[PDB]
This record gives sequence, C-alpha cells and structure tokens, in this order.
Amino acid sequence: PPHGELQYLGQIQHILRCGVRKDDRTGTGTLSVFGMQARYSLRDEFPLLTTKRVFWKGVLEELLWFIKGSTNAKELSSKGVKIWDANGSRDFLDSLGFSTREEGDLGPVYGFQWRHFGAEYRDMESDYSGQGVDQLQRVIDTIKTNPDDRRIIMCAWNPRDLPLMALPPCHALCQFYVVNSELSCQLYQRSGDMGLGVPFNIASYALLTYMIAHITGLKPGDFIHTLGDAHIYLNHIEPLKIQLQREPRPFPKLRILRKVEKIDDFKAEDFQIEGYNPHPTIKMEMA
Amino acid sequence: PPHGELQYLGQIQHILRCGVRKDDRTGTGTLSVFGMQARYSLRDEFPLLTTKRVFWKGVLEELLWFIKGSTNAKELSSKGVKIWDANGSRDFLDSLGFSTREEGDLGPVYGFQWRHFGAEYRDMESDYSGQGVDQLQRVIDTIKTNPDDRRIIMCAWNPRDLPLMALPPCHALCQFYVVNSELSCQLYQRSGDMGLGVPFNIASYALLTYMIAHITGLKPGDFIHTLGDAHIYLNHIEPLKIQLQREPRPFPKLRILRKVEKIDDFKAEDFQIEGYNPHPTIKME
Ligand SMILES: O=c1ccn([C@H]2C[C@H](O)[C@@H](COP(=O)(O)O)O2)c(=O)[nH]1
Ligand SMILES: O=c1ccn([C@H]2C[C@H](O)[C@@H](COP(=O)(O)O)O2)c(=O)[nH]1
Ligand SMILES: COc1ccc2[nH]cc(CN(C)C)c2c1
Repeated sequence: PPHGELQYLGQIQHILRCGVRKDDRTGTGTLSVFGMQARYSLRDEFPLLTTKRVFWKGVLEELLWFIKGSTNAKELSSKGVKIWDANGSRDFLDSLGFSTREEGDLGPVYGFQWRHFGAEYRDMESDYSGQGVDQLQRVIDTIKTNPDDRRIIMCAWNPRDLPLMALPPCHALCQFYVVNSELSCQLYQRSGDMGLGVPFNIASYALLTYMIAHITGLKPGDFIHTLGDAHIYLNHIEPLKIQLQREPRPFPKLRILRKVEKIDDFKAEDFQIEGYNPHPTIKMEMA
Repeated sequence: PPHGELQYLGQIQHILRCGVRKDDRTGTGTLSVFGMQARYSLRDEFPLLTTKRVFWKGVLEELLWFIKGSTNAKELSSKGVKIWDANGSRDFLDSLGFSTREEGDLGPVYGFQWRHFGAEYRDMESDYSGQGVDQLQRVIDTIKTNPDDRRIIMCAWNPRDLPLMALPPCHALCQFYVVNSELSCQLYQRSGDMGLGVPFNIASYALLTYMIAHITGLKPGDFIHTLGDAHIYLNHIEPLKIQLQREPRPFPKLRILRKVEKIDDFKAEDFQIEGYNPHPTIKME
C-alpha cells in the first residue's frame, strides 16, 4: 500500500515534465499546471512530509491563531512564527494604500472569515463577538447533529472584503464529510507553491481535521487537496530535483494529549508529533 | 489514456465499485465517494455527453438566466425550463418560513452572487444596479488586463446569505486560468448527483468558458470538474449500469454565430450545437 507522500512527489514530477512557463507578479517565473488533486489518508498516520522537514511549530501556531479569529500578524509573531510578518509590515501595508493601518493588521483574513464571515471589519483590535457567521462552530455543530449533510463548508473567499486584505486567501474553501464515524476534509486551494507552501498547507488542514474529529468524537478519514494554479518557481527547480531523489520515511502520528470539549480550548502543548524523521531542509527563496 | 466522456463514465464506475452506502436528506440512500476530479478538453470539441442525451436548452437558458442576475424561477420557467420551479413554489417557500415572499423568488442564488455579491437582498424584482461586487465582469476584466493572475474566481457560496436562499448552491465556486491564449476553468461542486445533474453541470460551465473565451478573444482550453460528495442514488444504479454499456460518440462542436462584445449581449439564438448524436435518454427519479 504505497506511501502518501508519493502523491505530492508525483505532482512535482508532473509539473516539471508537463507544466508550462508562466510569468507572475515577482518576475521570477513559474512552471504551472491548472487543476490537480491528491488524497492523503489520516488513519493511524499524519501527513507531515518527510522528504523535507516541514515547519511543524508554524503549522500549529498559525492554526491556533486562525481559530482565535486573529488578524494580527504580531500576535502570531509573538509565538516564534514569522511567516505573516512581511505582509503586516509598515512598508507592505503602505504599498497597498493602507497608510492609516497599524503594523501587523492584515485585514479581514482567515481568522476573521472563519469566525465572523460577513461582519463589518474595522481593525484587528476590535470586538467582533456575535457578529457575522461563525463558520467553524457551525461546521462542528452540523457534524454532531447531521453528519450526512453535504453543506459542511467553511469559506475564506469573500469578494466584498478582498480589497481590505493584505493578501487574498489561497485557501478559498474547505468542505467536510462524514461516513462510518470517519471525518474527511477537502480543501480548494486556488494557488499552490509546490516547493514552500504546499507541504505546510497539507499539514495545516490535516491538523484541522484531527482537531474537529476529536471535538466531535470521530476518527480522522481522508484529507483531499485540490489545487487551482499549481506551480513551481524557477529558482526552486534545482532544490526540488534534489528532494525528488529522497525515499520518504513513514509518516508520523499525531497524539492529542488530553480530552478537549470546545475547539477554542486547544493549546500548542496538547499536541505531540511522534515518530517524525524527516530528511534535512533544503533552502528555497520566497518574496 | 482515458479522455472526454470516459472520465465521467470512469467516475460512475469508481463510485459503483468503491463508494460507500450513505443516507441523505431524502432517505432514498446513495453510494458516495468524497473528492473526485475530472478534466474535459474544450479544444475543437464541446463536452455535451453522448451516452445519454443532455437537456441542452435547459443548460443554455439557465446560464443566460444566471448571467442576467435573475433569481426569479418564473423568468426561467417562461423559457420552457422548469428545473427551478419546485424550489420557488408557494408551498416550498412556506416550508422555509418565507411566507411573505412572492412565488418564484429563490432568494440570493447564483444570479445575485455573480453580479451583486455582498449586496442587501430584498426581493427578486428589486433594482441592484451598482450594488455589491460584480464577480462575472471582474473575471472578464482581469482576463483581459492581467491573464497571469491566480485570483480569477467567482464565488456563489455566501454564508451570510445562505438562510435566505431556497437552496444552498452546489457550485460553490469556479476559477479561471490563462496560458498560451487558452482559457480554462475549474469548478468546485460540493455535491454531485452523477446520474441527473453532473452531465448538465459539466455542460453549464463548459458553455460559460466558451462565452468568456469569446468576449476575451481567447481559445477554450480545459474544463476541470472537482466534486465534494459525489454520489449515485440507489434507484439510479440499474439505469446507470445500462448507460455504461454504450459506446460514446464524438463530442459535438459549439459555434458562436456572431461577434459579441459584452457577456450581457449573448442570446440563445447566438449558439449552435453542431454534430450532436446522443444515444436515447434513460429515465431517472
Ligand atoms: O498559504 C499559502 C499562502 C500563499 N501561497 C503562495 C502561492 C503563490 O505562489 C503565492 C501567492 O500568489 P498569489 O496567488 O497571491 O498571486 O504564495 C501558498 O502556496 N500557501
Ligand atoms: O445543479 C445541480 C443542483 C443540485 N444537484 C444535487 C446534488 C444532490 O443530490 C442534491 C442536493 O442535495 P444537497 O447536496 O443540497 O444536500 O441535488 C446537482 O447535482 N446539480
Ligand atoms: C454588513 O454588510 C456586509 C459586510 C461584508 C459582507 N460580506 C458578505 C456579505 C453578504 N451580505 C450582504 C448578506 C456582507 C455584508
């Protein structure tokens, strides 16, 4: 029964062989394919990629940050995780015409949409209690009361709020599904950096599925990863060709160390990655 | 290496062999798989399924109805296409607590979202000019000025408006992509009836892609169909097993009979399906 990581590596091989040259905003260039799908099992395994070490602390702190409803990059930065800091910087905010906005205010991004979809975004420090649709909690309620429902969806893509965001969301939406006491999740990702982001993104939503499964007393099932523009940056090709030489090691397991009743109560210390034996990281430039 | 209609037929075979028995809202029951994807080429071909005749007039009138921004089921019904009528009926509207709403008012469904996303929905007859985001026109503008953009998206799923809709959308969102003068489209469909709906749905978005390609002077590329809950109802299994035994005929072509500048100007008579040779329909409840 073949290792789950071979699907990701397979997508890299497909983009390298069949992808087409395409320019982007940074003028690095890409090889790109439109429309891909991979399926990663979550049964007695957690799909944290082994051919290159994935930044696990980042995955976990960012997810907890989303779940709090936070849109303050400084709040994620306090936890050791810098991945949203460039997008919240005075310079980057000024380049979007948000001169009046405080540093770190990303606008109504993921945290805001999951917890207060459709509320009037004022700033990051504001009180949004009871405003908008709490999509995350409604997903959890529906899994509990009506698991066979086909509307268990969480949408981050909000065309009305897009002009206020520092970055339009990659993770447009995700859908949940229940059968035989197993919870699965599909993610529609409109744009995927296969070198840097994708492994991280797989881990983010695998972890979300494990958390919701625990709250609802279900077993994790599959994570389905669907991509729109799936691209490799040209400066990542040599690093990626190195990574493709590495045999994957078995995926680790994720233990949840205590019983937890509401999703708001999860803390970083509640999670233990057990058996993670990645090969060494390879450097790959971003902005 | 399987192509065209063989992808759809392949998904039917996969659900029949690997799908899991599941109850649904109606308690008829289904075989179901979660997460599927198919790729249909649009280059010198139009993916209107041949193993069972697809209701072409319905596809076309409904798409033009969406594009107008209409949310009035009676307006689609006037054109011979009844598929939204049950959802706009006085009884069905009363069962959702919309006793004050006129018959046919489906609420803020596709039409409204594509043209006025985020506007305050009052009723179907109201004037929504300049209100909300016009996602359809913004897709067209972006394809013209910045084809390499990865944000060319049209979203029908609006959690704030869901409680006002007669039906929550199947077609959550769709995304466009341009490379080498070819326009492609991916559709995220959260729930797919593989027997009745899916063939129709493929045709709907293939046609949308052809229309936008024409306005933007691009050639059609691929249509990618992504599904969430992909199911076959149990009463459709015997009919579907019959359909799987039919050899597909080549896909037809779609001609666009005149030059058209804005997407609002397309009319039913502008479109010609040429070479369509389907097998006879099979009935499905
Ligand atoms: O969680 C994320 C956030 C961003 N990106 C990527 C994809 C693109 O390479 C780039 C953003 O491009 P745009 O689609 O925003 O234009 O960063 C990811 O892969 N995952
Ligand atoms: O254009 C459409 C509209 C609806 N359906 C389907 C899927 C389900 O069988 C049913 C909707 O059920 P829910 O997913 O809303 O629960 O209708 C389609 O396939 N295509
Ligand atoms: C309060 O007005 C708003 C603000 C942001 C929004 N995003 C989506 C909607 C949809 N709504 C008009 C029903 C919205 C409304």
